[PDB]
Amino acid sequence: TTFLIKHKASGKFLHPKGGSSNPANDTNLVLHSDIHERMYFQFDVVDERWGYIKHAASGKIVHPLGGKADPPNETKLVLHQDRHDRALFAMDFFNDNIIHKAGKYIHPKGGSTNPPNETLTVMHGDKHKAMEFIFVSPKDKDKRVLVYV
Amino acid sequence: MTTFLIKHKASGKFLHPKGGSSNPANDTNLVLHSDIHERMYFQFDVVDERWGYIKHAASGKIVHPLGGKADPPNETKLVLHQDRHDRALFAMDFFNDNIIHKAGKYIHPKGGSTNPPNETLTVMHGDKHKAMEFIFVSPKDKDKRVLVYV
Amino acid sequence: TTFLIKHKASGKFLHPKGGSSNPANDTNLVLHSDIHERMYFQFDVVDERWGYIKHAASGKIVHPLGGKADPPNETKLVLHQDRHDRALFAMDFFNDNIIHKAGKYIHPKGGSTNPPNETLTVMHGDKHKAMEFIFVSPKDKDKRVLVYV
Amino acid sequence: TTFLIKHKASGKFLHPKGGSSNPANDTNLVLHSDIHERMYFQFDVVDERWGYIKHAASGKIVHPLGGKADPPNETKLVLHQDRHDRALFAMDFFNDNIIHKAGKYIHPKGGSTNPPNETLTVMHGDKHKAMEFIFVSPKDKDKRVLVYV
Ligand SMILES: OC[C@H]1O[C@@H](O[C@@H]2[C@@H](CO)O[C@](O)(CO)[C@H]2O)[C@H](O)[C@@H](O)[C@H]1O
Ligand SMILES: OC[C@H]1O[C@@H](O[C@@H]2[C@@H](CO)O[C@](O)(CO)[C@H]2O)[C@H](O)[C@@H](O)[C@H]1O
Ligand SMILES: OC[C@H]1O[C@@H](O[C@@H]2[C@@H](CO)O[C@](O)(CO)[C@H]2O)[C@H](O)[C@@H](O)[C@H]1O
Ligand SMILES: OC[C@H]1O[C@@H](O[C@@H]2[C@@H](CO)O[C@](O)(CO)[C@H]2O)[C@H](O)[C@@H](O)[C@H]1O
Ligand SMILES: OC[C@H]1O[C@@H](O[C@@H]2[C@@H](CO)O[C@](O)(CO)[C@H]2O)[C@H](O)[C@@H](O)[C@H]1O
Ligand SMILES: OC[C@H]1O[C@@H](O[C@@H]2[C@@H](CO)O[C@](O)(CO)[C@H]2O)[C@H](O)[C@@H](O)[C@H]1O
Ligand SMILES: OC[C@H]1O[C@@H](O[C@@H]2[C@@H](CO)O[C@](O)(CO)[C@H]2O)[C@H](O)[C@@H](O)[C@H]1O
Ligand SMILES: OC[C@H]1O[C@@H](O[C@@H]2[C@@H](CO)O[C@](O)(CO)[C@H]2O)[C@H](O)[C@@H](O)[C@H]1O
Ligand SMILES: OC[C@H]1O[C@@H](O[C@@H]2[C@@H](CO)O[C@](O)(CO)[C@H]2O)[C@H](O)[C@@H](O)[C@H]1O
Ligand SMILES: OC[C@H]1O[C@@H](O[C@@H]2[C@@H](CO)O[C@](O)(CO)[C@H]2O)[C@H](O)[C@@H](O)[C@H]1O
Ligand SMILES: OC[C@H]1O[C@@H](O[C@@H]2[C@@H](CO)O[C@](O)(CO)[C@H]2O)[C@H](O)[C@@H](O)[C@H]1O
Ligand SMILES: OC[C@H]1O[C@@H](O[C@@H]2[C@@H](CO)O[C@](O)(CO)[C@H]2O)[C@H](O)[C@@H](O)[C@H]1O
Ligand SMILES: OC[C@H]1O[C@@H](O[C@@H]2[C@@H](CO)O[C@](O)(CO)[C@H]2O)[C@H](O)[C@@H](O)[C@H]1O
Ligand SMILES: OC[C@H]1O[C@@H](O[C@@H]2[C@@H](CO)O[C@](O)(CO)[C@H]2O)[C@H](O)[C@@H](O)[C@H]1O
Ligand SMILES: OC[C@H]1O[C@@H](O[C@@H]2[C@@H](CO)O[C@](O)(CO)[C@H]2O)[C@H](O)[C@@H](O)[C@H]1O
Ligand SMILES: OC[C@H]1O[C@@H](O[C@@H]2[C@@H](CO)O[C@](O)(CO)[C@H]2O)[C@H](O)[C@@H](O)[C@H]1O
Ligand code: NI
Repeated sequence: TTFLIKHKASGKFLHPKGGSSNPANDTNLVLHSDIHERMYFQFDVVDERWGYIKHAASGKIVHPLGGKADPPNETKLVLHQDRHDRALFAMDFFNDNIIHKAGKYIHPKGGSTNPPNETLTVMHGDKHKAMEFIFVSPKDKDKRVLVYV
Repeated sequence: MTTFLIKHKASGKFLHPKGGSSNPANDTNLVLHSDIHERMYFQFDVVDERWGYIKHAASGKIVHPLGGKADPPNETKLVLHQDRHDRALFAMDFFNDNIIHKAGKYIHPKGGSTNPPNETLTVMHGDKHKAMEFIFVSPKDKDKRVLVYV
Repeated sequence: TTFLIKHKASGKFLHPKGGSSNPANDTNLVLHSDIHERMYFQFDVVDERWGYIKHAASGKIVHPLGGKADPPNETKLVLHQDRHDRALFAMDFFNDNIIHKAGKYIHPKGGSTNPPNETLTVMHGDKHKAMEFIFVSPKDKDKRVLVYV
Repeated sequence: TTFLIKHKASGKFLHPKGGSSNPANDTNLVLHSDIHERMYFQFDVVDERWGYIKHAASGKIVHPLGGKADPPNETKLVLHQDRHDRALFAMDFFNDNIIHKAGKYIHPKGGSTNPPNETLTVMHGDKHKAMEFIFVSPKDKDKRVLVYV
């Protein structure tokens, strides 16, 4: 059920800022190269492709900060306990991205294919190699795993 | 695994075994037909992340390019066959709305029409366009997309 | 200045139906494998990429039948003497297609990559291998030529 | 025949570094917001879509530094007097980019959609909004002009 969200170009992973097992609400999601249980994710299916990206350790899920239905470019991604249909994402493992219900994608802030550790993540409509993500085994960061099962 | 219909997106016709038998013979052609019934239900058996077997639910037989070659050429017919091996691996791309073979070609209606008539055969072809799009829907509601990977 | 409009997948060319030096107004544009002076074309630049696709022998130009600004899918292509901005096209020699001012493309009617002789042409929004065209020398149908100079 | 090479996302233009009427061989090509006669370009057609990107004031043309047929990502763009088929580019005014004979594109170094003045340019194969260019009138930087005539 658990997987790592790996920035495709850099090999860094999605983390709660601070890497806590229980991040506070509205904790920013960053990219970091470390692997540990506090950066594992799960995907709770809600409606076919749509569901919640769940931080495994805490159970909080990925939100655009503020929870708007149509967040603008550069809206920061955070973890928050609330469940609602503005926190709906799809894990596009064919095109290798993470898309929000309103159509923008998870990006590293600043759009780099080699973002340093602690780089924030934001929503943005653009499509390029720096917004690509693959979903891999916690025991083997190079083995893709099916997030939907 | 979830049961679903394979619906040609532009026309609304569905993937069927030729003749619509509950136990198609090996190498029975896969065709498009407008009817819905239990003998055109499919399932998807995951083998390796995105890759798996497109399984005819009534018979247990799975989708093959005729002849089972690793890299089948354009116009290779799709058929049902009991054998399981890695040349019968497909992925159900429900984001781009197609069915892609392990070697990179897609399931097409033979002739590539967006309105193929009943009994039109299906073939492998590398082209991507409107006429090779498929969506995966509920046997109870042909307009409701369902998740085939669980 | 003169070039052939070659259906990229089949090698057939754009012709006035009947192959006449002076096609009547609203004569259909068809695909035919023959080469001769009555299927030569020119391009009259009007505004950067936009211009008139001119039948060389007659001076008539390519119109969507009826001259509408936003012709629907399957609108037939014809030759007509009139000049106006609803007959504006662009010769996209990078993506290999012919695009109308309102954004649809010249297609073989029926969308075949191997259309028979006398197949009509129509406007259609779809993009695929059967709507591709390249622009070649009247003396060598495999030598691309610049239509904008 | 003369035009400005405008970075589409930022509005900055291609310049010879230092802005000289006679840049020395292997002078870097940079982006800068100024307009003046020493950043005007022309395009000398050689083979259909392929030609030389000519600095109007000096007559030198755009090269990948070193003039190799298949330059790698991050090869700097410069001006050089020599004319040969490794300095062949095409001005894709449909997809809005500048492509080299071997298939890579002119990029701002660093791939920003808002590169600051003096940012160098390099070859890179990636396609995204930061490598888009449009070609405009020296008298009106928003009016696209046909570079091929
Ligand atoms: O931001 C994610 C990263 O957080 C690190 O944890 C921080 C340590 C450094 O280890 O110092 C603190 O700031 C205060 O205790 C931690 O929050 C993790 O070590 C990284 O693995 C990573 O998760
Ligand atoms: O950050 C994700 C969370 O955003 C909340 O929205 C904020 C509310 C608190 O409700 O106060 C604001 O800061 C100003 O209106 C909101 O942006 C949502 O209520 C949460 O459900 C969650 O999406
Ligand atoms: O293949 C079409 C698919 O469109 C999805 O919805 C799109 C959203 C994502 O929520 O972004 C857009 O592109 C712009 O609003 C939507 O069209 C559907 O959820 C899928 O079921 C599917 O129809
Ligand atoms: O934050 C995500 C976005 O980052 C952009 O990259 C910034 C460029 C704009 O190209 O200018 C900077 O601010 C400094 O170079 C970049 O950090 C991307 O262009 C967007 O596509 C998007 O990823
Ligand atoms: O090819 C798929 C279709 O097969 C039909 O079954 C054929 C009937 C028509 O009912 O006549 C035969 O050719 C001889 O019995 C059948 O094989 C199904 O009725 C359709 O639902 C469809 O499955
Ligand atoms: O059509 C799918 C099946 O094709 C078989 O391959 C055929 C063999 C039988 O082995 O006889 C031929 O017709 C001539 O070599 C093959 O095309 C596969 O063995 C099956 O596993 C299956 O893929
Ligand atoms: O896009 C990356 C993915 O590529 C898949 O392999 C592709 C095969 C499908 O097996 O079709 C090609 O396009 C033709 O070569 C392959 O690139 C992988 O199975 C995926 O894991 C993934 O890496
Ligand atoms: O069989 C699938 C393929 O069908 C092609 O369509 C045929 C065209 C060629 O375009 O000529 C015909 O034979 C008669 O018009 C078509 O049936 C598609 O071009 C291919 O993309 C593919 O779908
Ligand atoms: O439709 C374009 C084609 O028209 C042919 O001309 C017709 C001849 C056949 O030669 O018989 C007519 O229908 C009556 O005279 C002609 O209009 C051309 O020969 C072809 O080259 C082609 O242009
Ligand atoms: O077919 C191209 C031509 O279409 C004409 O439009 C037709 C008018 C004539 O004005 O009468 C109709 O048949 C019915 O309204 C029109 O479709 C244009 O006037 C021509 O300029 C030309 O575009
Ligand atoms: O890529 C931008 C270009 O768009 C052209 O306008 C497009 C028309 C053609 O007029 O077809 C559309 O796609 C329909 O919406 C237009 O966006 C401009 O003529 C070009 O100058 C250029 O801006
Ligand atoms: O007329 C141009 C259009 O032709 C379509 O092709 C027709 C298909 C629909 O797919 O059904 C037929 O009528 C018979 O097979 C085809 O002639 C294309 O799909 C369109 O893209 C367009 O080219
Ligand atoms: O690099 C392109 C820019 O060059 C500037 O010229 C430099 C001036 C600043 O005016 O100071 C120097 O570094 C030393 O003389 C110049 O090389 C141009 O003024 C800009 O218009 C621009 O071309
Ligand atoms: O920078 C563009 C120029 O590159 C030259 O190639 C360099 C020669 C100088 O002739 O010496 C080197 O530095 C060592 O091999 C070359 O990289 C070309 O000769 C010029 O034609 C021009 O392309
Ligand atoms: O439509 C295909 C075109 O290919 C061009 O050449 C391509 C070059 C750019 O020169 O980069 C590639 O993509 C890989 O090297 C080439 O295929 C031709 O110049 C065009 O005439 C045209 O054939
Ligand atoms: O030099 C042109 C290339 O710039 C890349 O951007 C660099 C990113 C990686 O995206 O890491 C940096 O070095 C610092 O953030 C960027 O300058 C682009 O990704 C390439 O597409 C290309 O444009
Ligand atoms: Ni794939």
